[PDB]
Amino acid sequence: DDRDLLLAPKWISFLSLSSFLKQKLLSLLRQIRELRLTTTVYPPQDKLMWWSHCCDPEDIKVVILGQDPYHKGQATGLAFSVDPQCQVPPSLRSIFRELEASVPNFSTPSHGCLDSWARQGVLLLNTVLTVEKGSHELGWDWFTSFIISSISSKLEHCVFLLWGRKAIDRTPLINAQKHLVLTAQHPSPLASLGGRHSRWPRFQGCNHFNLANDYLTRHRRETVDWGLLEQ
DNA sequence: AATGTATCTT
DNA sequence: AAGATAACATT
Repeated sequence: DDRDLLLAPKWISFLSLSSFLKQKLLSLLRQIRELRLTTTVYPPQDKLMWWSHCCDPEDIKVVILGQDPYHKGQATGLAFSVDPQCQVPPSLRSIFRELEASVPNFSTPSHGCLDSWARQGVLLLNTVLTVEKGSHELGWDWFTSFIISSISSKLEHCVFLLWGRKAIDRTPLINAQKHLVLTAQHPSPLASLGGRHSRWPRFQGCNHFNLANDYLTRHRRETVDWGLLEQ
């Protein structure tokens, strides 16, 4: 039963996975369950497909693609988002800094819960959906690729924000003639250390948020109100 | 000043 | 698979 695939029903329908692939996903989830007896995996099993519960597949406006979940216990299942009682991590600080600098009426919030963006059509996905406490480069690759390939062919006029070189590698999956693809180095401060001589654009000054909104406005779609967050 | 978060090259 | 890099906001 599709209950074991942990995906929200709208997604289980949209993606329309084959029997073969449903068994490949079920085997991976059972492998992660086994791993949890030994080591600690983030996020918890229940919160793996959290991004699928917030965001409806047909409603997607922007696709933000990260590297992998946070590894200090703050991963929520929705990429780069933290719990409202939880302290905003460095990566999320950099995102809020670029929003402050670019978006006109934006003001950085006290809380880091991006649930509001998902309800607005922002898919916060990572290339790998799990992490060992304190890397799972494991076998998620195929599924996150399947999601991107599925969004790119089924939906029209979406924006794909790729951050870091693990995200950038997904570039050939997106149909450039149908959607907008914007690439930048990862928001993490460590991305300013490695890749100081990088040919890829720096996250600081990338202006992805306004650029995405201009594309949506141009294609007569509703914009993302980035500033619509707690406080 | 010390600390805690990728990218590239081998 | 793993080590050098010497960024930078926050503490």
